[PDB]
Amino acid sequence: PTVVGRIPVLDVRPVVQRGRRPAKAVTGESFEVSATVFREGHDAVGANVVLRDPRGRPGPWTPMRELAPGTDRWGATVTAGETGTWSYTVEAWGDPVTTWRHHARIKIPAGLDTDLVLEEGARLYERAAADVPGREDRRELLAAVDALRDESRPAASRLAAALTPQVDAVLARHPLRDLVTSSDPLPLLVERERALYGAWYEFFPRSEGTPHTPHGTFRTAARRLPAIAAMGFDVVYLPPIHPIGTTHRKGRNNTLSATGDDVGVPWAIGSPEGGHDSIHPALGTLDDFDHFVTEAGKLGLEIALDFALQCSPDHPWVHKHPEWFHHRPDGTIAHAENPPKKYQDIYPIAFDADPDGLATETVRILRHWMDHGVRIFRVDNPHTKPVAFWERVIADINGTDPDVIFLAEAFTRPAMMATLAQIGFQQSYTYFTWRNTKQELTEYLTELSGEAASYMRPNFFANTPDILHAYLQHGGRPAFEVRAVLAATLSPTWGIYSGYELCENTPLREGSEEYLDSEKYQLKPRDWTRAAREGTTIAPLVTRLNTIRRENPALRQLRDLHFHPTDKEEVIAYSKRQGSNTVLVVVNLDPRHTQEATVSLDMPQLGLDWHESVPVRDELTGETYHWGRANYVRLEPGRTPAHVCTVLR
Amino acid sequence: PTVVGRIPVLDVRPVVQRGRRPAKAVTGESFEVSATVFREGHDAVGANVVLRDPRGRPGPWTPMRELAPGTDRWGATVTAGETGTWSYTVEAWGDPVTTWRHHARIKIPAGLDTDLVLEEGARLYERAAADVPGREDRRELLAAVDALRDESRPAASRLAAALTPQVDAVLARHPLRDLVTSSDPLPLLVERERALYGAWYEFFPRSEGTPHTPHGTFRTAARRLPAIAAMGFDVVYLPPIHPIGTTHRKGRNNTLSATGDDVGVPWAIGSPEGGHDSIHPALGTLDDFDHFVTEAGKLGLEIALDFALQCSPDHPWVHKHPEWFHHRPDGTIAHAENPPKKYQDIYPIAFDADPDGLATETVRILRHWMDHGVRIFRVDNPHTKPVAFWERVIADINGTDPDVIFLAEAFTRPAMMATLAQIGFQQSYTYFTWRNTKQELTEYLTELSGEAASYMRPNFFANTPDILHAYLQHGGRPAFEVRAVLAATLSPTWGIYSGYELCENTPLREGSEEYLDSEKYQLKPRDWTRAAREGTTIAPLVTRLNTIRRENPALRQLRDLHFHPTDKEEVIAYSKRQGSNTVLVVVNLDPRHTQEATVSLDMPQLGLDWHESVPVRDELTGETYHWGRANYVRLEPGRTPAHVCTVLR
Repeated sequence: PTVVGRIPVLDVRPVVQRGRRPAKAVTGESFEVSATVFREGHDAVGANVVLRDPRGRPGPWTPMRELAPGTDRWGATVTAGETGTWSYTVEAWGDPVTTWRHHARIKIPAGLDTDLVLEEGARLYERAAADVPGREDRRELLAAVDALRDESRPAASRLAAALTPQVDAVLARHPLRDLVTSSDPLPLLVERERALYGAWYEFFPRSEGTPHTPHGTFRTAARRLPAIAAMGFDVVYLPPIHPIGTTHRKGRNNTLSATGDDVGVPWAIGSPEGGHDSIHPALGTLDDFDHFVTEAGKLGLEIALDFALQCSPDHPWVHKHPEWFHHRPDGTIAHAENPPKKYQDIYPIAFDADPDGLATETVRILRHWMDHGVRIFRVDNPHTKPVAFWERVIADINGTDPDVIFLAEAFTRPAMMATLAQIGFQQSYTYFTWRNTKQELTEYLTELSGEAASYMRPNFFANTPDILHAYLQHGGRPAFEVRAVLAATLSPTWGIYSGYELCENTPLREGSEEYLDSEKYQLKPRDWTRAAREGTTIAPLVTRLNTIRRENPALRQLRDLHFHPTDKEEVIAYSKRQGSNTVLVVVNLDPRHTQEATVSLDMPQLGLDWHESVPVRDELTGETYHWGRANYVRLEPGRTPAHVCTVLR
Repeated sequence: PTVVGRIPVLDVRPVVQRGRRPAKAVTGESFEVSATVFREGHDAVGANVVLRDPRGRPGPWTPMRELAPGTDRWGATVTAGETGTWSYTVEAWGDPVTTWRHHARIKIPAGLDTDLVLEEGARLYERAAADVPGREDRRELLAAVDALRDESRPAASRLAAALTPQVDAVLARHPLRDLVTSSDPLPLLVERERALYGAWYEFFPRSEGTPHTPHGTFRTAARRLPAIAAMGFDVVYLPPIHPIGTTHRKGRNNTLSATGDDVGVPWAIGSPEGGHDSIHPALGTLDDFDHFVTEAGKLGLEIALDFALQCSPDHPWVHKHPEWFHHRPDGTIAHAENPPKKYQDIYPIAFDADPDGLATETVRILRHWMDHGVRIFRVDNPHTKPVAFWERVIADINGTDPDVIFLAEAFTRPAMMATLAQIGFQQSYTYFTWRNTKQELTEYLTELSGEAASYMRPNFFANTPDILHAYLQHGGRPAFEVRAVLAATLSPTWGIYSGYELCENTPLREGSEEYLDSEKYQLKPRDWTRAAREGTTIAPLVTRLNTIRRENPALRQLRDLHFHPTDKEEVIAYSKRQGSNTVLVVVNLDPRHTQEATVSLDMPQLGLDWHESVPVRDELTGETYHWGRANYVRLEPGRTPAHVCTVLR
């Protein structure tokens, strides 16, 4: 057997790990399948994509087109249905009708062998007709055959009868395909909508307490849920909810030794009170947690628990499973580190003495929280644990519960970041917070919306407890507005960490990305009521963004994104589409100075003629404009961070 | 089982068709094997390449290095031995020694945990020592262990004893490797030197006749062999040597109807006299051909026969195997075409009615010429025959005779050109003739010497019977000198078609690449003796180029090539290396005007310091220069096309 088939179909994409790992989609997501298709000689080829579902049932007729002239690269758009494991094949084939028509249009006017050319056409159309199930379509083709063969008629007349619009339509739907050749199938894993699309809100339940009991409980924390739901969010991500170690506990502002009342860092998991399958006693009981998860669900909120596979020194695993840790010659365990950061309060896991025990217990823990309604895990620093470990755990969990979503917090180099997504992480944290200029944002989102979208789903958190970017520190509120618009419009999954809305932007010190008085190390009560009444929260903007997302399908996808040029380096413009919905965004990335610019829309890239002028609505203000090829904008920081416009129907 | 192993080793290159087709080399050729290697956490990785021969025997220790910082991309150079099918794997591993040294150099001066760190080092070195086969090496490592453990000595002293040059050498050769992880093996087809390296000369034996018998024979044609051997060539490529059709035979200058004496085109193969397994009666007998091949071999010349799988209308196959042709409804066979060119004299083969008969006969024909000493086939327009057909034929022939070299004359689009090489063609014709500017030559050769070199071996013919480029037409002799230098120095395989040496450059007309009075359609006698005495041949330059190639290993390889900048767009500079041989070439691409320029050598890329000034010899003149970072050159067309310099050891 040969490696190339009769009609070459080569390098089918998307492909992940040479076919050893599946490409990704979610339900209702469209993406391009592509291949290099051609044949020997000078005749025309055709190609089509065959998408097969988990039952192996083929999709609709999906013809491909050459994507650029001379390139022999073909593509078609396909759309994922129900969740599960699918496959896709490209079929390539001789297109003798297109070939014949090409010669016929040339020879018949030149009067070359007209009877022979016309008879040749008749026999192709007869073969094409024999495959057509429709009776009207069959008769339409046979009718042309007869006219092709009517030797009493002028040549160019007989030919014209084979080139009519209705003949074209029949053939476009049921083409005569020569020498049909198929690629080997490639895998597609289709997961639920939330893996790609959703708004995330992170908060610390302990911070939402009372004057009498400052340490919040699940029952007091649950009072925050209506506000979070009302801001249009779908997921609440909680930092670790287990007991917290006392040994080497950190105090306020990441000080080394905690004093009497210091609450420590939730990530320092474990004490005599319990480990990863337990609730911090001050947060309440597992019953109180069930209440929190129930009350969340009623507001349309899914809970995402933090999974940090690491231990305080007081975690029971330290004595129960010592071989889960690396011990130095004096018996001690070196605390975890992400240099120059030290985590004195935290021991890292060692995976090579008992990989099976670690995997077994990890999946037990996860299934415990799953049995209490947690269907999303935010995995803490996964890149300090083995890659194959995550592959095994994820495959084990999704094997029984394929709805479970894992989010990889891997702020690391691209290789590890890529590979983590490729081995099964449904979502990835990204370089977003460090992409702030027009060039940075344009380069990075081009990358994320390109080939990487076949394996990675990005979660654009505008801030985290560990990341307060300089842009925000120096920018103030108009900077918080800008980043919110960007996150919410550039990725179908975005998020904020509580405090962002109040524009908390005081760092630990100049040149740090740590917050001052970080909530990681202390209870951090907020006067949410006062902020609202005084308008010192960008909560309404956030709410408006999530509403716009919920009303505009273009914003619930990743791959369709185009950047439109402007005459200002501070001003960035881009558009996203999904079916007939088109959103167009212009942002002033300067948080201190008004910027006026001329936005030059790639009209064809919106599906419009160059001269066309179609109306838009700015969804932030409800104000209408008529835009076209070249448009003036004037964006004043504080008044208008950006224009988030829909093209009107 | 997981797809990623304990230490991620991913995307091993070179790879061809995802591992379904082999990467290529020849005996003695070096190339880079690369992979993406990394691990979880912050500790060091190492990697190495394991090359295995046809018996499965491993090669020498081949440690890899990260190729660019932060990239996680590793590579090493490997070298092919004997011909056959080899395989290569990349091994990745934790490098705990490099990790430990890093921490030890920091902690020990800072006085952090010095006894613990030193004991940790001692235990790694003990494990490292236990793997070392050498006794002196083992003792060298145990010596360091003892020192590391000598608690009566200063900490930084104990450390230093483990960081000595001889300890390094032992560890570099026998590193302590943690958690060794291997990629799946990839295939390497190693073929003979001539598949990559060789000088080719094309001529028509019929043109070398006598005053009495103008139509040359193999016995008269053999008189040209000494002169071709003396020009330094290794291969003689003959156009088709079979009988030629009479029906629709072409006359002189590609006229439609041949008259009484017209000899026709060799590619119009077949008559009642014989087909592809026969000799044209005017060329002589199969015995006369054996004589030609014998006389060639004695001069160090291999014969490359044209294989053109196509027929004149008078070929026996036309009546013996009608199903090998497509017949129109009136029974006629459409003549072959490469539009706008028509080949009225030639019928194309149809492959879909009897693929097995065609394949069987093709390999029979090839084996017939092989039994007569032909071990190289120049395959005419392979891209108009099925890709899979060539794959099957090549795999069939190399299955029994792996020395047989196929050269693909595929002047087509890149997908087909690439695929042809990938399915087994040892050599490819290229776009060379259409790369004439510095940007064109630089872009194209960057491409050919890069990833394509894992599957394609280029044959740079400066001209062909079907290609007289405008550069040569308008350039005259100095243009012939330029293109000869470029071909001979940029590819390890190059060639010319007889007449090039005499600077024959009259086209059929303006804007044509056909020669006037093309030898394809007529006998074309040349006064070779007169040209030599009158100095109107560039034969001595050509001879000098092949001598330079034969004396400089750098010129017998492809992949090592670097382009050095110049301040003149007309002036191009590049360098090639192999072991300690370095050849440096500067060319004036302007065939009408003298060009002076400053050549700015990438000194490190030659393996030299920036300030260094190392001497050269221009092998075309024997003149010596001292070159360095910045060098003035002055190149006068007619006097000096180029500088072809060797760096003196």
